[PDB]
Amino acid sequence: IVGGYTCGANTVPYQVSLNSGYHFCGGSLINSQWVVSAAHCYKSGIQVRLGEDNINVVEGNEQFISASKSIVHPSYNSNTLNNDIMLIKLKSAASLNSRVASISLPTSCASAGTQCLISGWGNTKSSGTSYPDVLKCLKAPILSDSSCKSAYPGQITSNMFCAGYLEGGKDSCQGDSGGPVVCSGKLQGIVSWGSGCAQKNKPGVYTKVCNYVSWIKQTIASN
Ligand SMILES: O=C(C1CCN(c2ccncc2)CC1)N1CCN(S(=O)(=O)c2ccc3cc(Cl)ccc3c2)CC1
Ligand SMILES: [Ca+2]
Repeated sequence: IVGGYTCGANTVPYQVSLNSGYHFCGGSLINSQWVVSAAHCYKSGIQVRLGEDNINVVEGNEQFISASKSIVHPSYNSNTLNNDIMLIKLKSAASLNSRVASISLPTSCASAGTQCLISGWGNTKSSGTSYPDVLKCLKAPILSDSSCKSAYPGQITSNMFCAGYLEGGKDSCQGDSGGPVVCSGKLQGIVSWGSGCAQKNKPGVYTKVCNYVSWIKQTIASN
């Protein structure tokens, strides 16, 4: 997260760190056995790390659970990043408590102007490299589809939305991918992509989770 702030330990209890020997993507715990992340975060041998703050120190509230099954969206297109969503079933159920909790799926789509909380252990530099060991947070409003489509001509589909600042300075970044974009307690987006981090007029693009609730529910119910 660029231009964000330190969230604080376990203040984003649904945030998960997808680990394959190291943190590579974020995710959101949607229930005790399921994590939602970006399909572009797909990897084999994903160990889901819950209750994380400092990803390099065992602080005592972590739950490291290996994935049993990964389900990338049937229409995920790695070229356009359309349908950039993936479900990860945990081998064993996460013990949900105050530091590790699920985030609610949206009942409706969030709109432009909606303020959201984006979190991740991604790069904090817009021009440079610095990865935080502790979870970073960023408050960013969902931008209007017009601003989004104008920033990314012909690249924004109905399953995407821009969130952030057109002035740049604040944005998701590498390593934040798959992370949650929660607005008013509901997971409305998944850190999907951007042309860079915190670039002027190039807001981050997120997977519009509200378009996948049916798929998410149906998938979970049958796996
Ligand atoms: O521009 C890109 C891709 C982004 C996706 N992209 C297309 C191409 C055509 N249509 C849709 C998307 C192809 C190029 N990247 C540069 C930025 N990097 S990044 O700095 O690692 C990164 C990763 C995830 C991000 C997520 C957000 Cl929400 C904002 C910035 C982000 C920046 C990722 C690849
Ligand atoms: Ca830790």
